[PDB]
Amino acid sequence: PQITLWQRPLVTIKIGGQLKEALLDTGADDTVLEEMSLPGRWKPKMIGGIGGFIKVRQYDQILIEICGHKAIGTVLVGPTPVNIIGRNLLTQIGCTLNF
Amino acid sequence: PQITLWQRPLVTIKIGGQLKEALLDTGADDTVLEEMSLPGRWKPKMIGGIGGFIKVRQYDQILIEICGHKAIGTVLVGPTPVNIIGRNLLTQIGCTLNF
Ligand SMILES: CC(C)[C@H](NC(=O)[C@H](OCc1ccccc1)[C@H](O)[C@@H](O)[C@@H](OCc1ccccc1)C(=O)N[C@H](C(=O)NCc1ccccn1)C(C)C)C(=O)NCc1ccccn1
Repeated sequence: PQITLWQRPLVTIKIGGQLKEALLDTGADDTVLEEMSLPGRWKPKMIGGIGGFIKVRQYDQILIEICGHKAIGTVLVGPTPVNIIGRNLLTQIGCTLNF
Repeated sequence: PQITLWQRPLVTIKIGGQLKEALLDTGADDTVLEEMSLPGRWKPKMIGGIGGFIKVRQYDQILIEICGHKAIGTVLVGPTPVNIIGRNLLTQIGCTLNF
C-alpha cells in the first residue's frame, strides 16, 4: 500500500504467533523489538540511536509478518521505546520511499 | 524519485546557505540537525529515541530545501550524530512509504 507520514507509519506485525504494533523506520539499519521471548541462541550487539547506545540481544533467521508480507531475518531485542522495523526487513518486503 | 532502502537514504539538503547531508527518517517525529547557527529565537526541548533523551534548541518557521523541494517547518538543533529529516518535513515534500 501507500503510507503517508502525517501520522507515525505504524503497522501491525505478527511474530511468535502474536500481533504487535511496529513503526516502519527508514532511519533504522536494524529491526529492534521490545523485550520478549524468542527461540534459539542470541549474540550480543550494541546499537546507537539519538540518545546514545544500548545493549541488545540479536536473534537470527526470525520469521516476522509485516502487513501480511512474510520476512525472515535478524531481529534485535532490547530497551527500545517502540517496536522498530528497519531497513534489513523493509528491503525484504520491497519497501521504497517516493516523492 | 524512488529511493530504495538497500543503503541509508541520505540526501543533500540546503539550510541557511549551507549544504548538508541528511537522513530521510520515517521513524522520526521531528527534524534534528547537528549543532549550527540559525536565525531567530529558540526554545529548549528534550527529545528521545534509542539511548534516551538529548536537549536541543527548537527553531520554528525554518526554510529547508530537500533534493530541490522547498519546505517550511520546525527544526531542532543539538548533539545528534547524524542529520535527520523527520516527518514534519517529509510530509511537505510529498514523501510516502510504498510496498
Ligand atoms: C538501531 C537504529 C534504531 C538506529 N537508528 C536511529 O536511531 C534512527 O535515527 C537516525 C540516527 C542514527 C544514529 C544515531 C542517531 C540518529 C531512528 O529513525 C530514530 O530517528 C528514531 O528511533 C526510533 C524511535 C521511534 C519512536 C520513539 C523512539 C525511537 C527516533 O529516535 N525518533 C525520535 C522520535 O520520533 N521520538 C518520539 C518519542 C516517542 C516516545 C518517547 C520519546 N520520544 C526523533 C525525535 C529523533 C541506527 O540505524 N543506528 C546505526 C547508525 C547510523 C548512522 C551513524 C551511526 N550509527
